[PDB]
Amino acid sequence: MGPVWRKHYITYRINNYTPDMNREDVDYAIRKAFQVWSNVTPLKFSKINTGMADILVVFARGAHGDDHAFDGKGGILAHAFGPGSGIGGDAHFDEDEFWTTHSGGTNLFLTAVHEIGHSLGLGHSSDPKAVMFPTYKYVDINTFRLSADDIRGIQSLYG
Ligand SMILES: NC(=O)[C@H](CCC(=O)O)NC(=O)[C@H](CCC(=O)O)NC(=O)CCc1ccc(-c2cc(-c3ccccc3)cs2)cc1
Ligand SMILES: [Ca+2]
Ligand SMILES: [Ca+2]
Ligand SMILES: [Ca+2]
Ligand SMILES: [Zn+2]
Ligand SMILES: [Zn+2]
Repeated sequence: MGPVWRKHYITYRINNYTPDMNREDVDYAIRKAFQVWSNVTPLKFSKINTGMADILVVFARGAHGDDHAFDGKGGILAHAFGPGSGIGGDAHFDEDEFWTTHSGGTNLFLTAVHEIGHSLGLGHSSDPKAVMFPTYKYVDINTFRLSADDIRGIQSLYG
């Protein structure tokens, strides 16, 4: 078992916005991604603009201040740290990707669901049906559902 948040009220802050999308769409993608996970756990997520935000959402490129540099367009899309203080919980998105609300470029919502999974303490799944599976694939956002493996995973951490 990986680290878990020791509380059920979790704050996030969007540190900065990708120029790829309009700010409202980024807000929406991230809010919906958190909702995916709160729907199956006791966790609640609230957005703040400063202070002790647990999960900082960041768009950055290349070497961006942690020991996990990005790689330009393609390859690594994003990464996140497991629960913990400071950088713990933070989710970083490679600005060298083209972030979208849709199937073109890289879908932000789907990517954030995966990354928030990490921010909550989940590792990768070997189940190709699970959002925690290591590789990106676009699926109809309107019919997207957490797999039973994802639900198993997150419910093993929070109840
Ligand atoms: N390897 C790839 O296919 C793509 C893009 C390829 C390219 O442009 O270079 N890159 C990535 O996949 C990199 C891997 C980097 C590496 O280890 O090499 N992954 C990462 O950057 C991790 C981030 C991440 C992982 C998974 C997803 C998605 C899962 C689903 C889904 C929905 C329902 C059921 C099952 C799955 C929809 S989307 C989104 C974001
Ligand atoms: Ca943090
Ligand atoms: Ca990349
Ligand atoms: Ca970009
Ligand atoms: Zn990073
Ligand atoms: Zn991952």
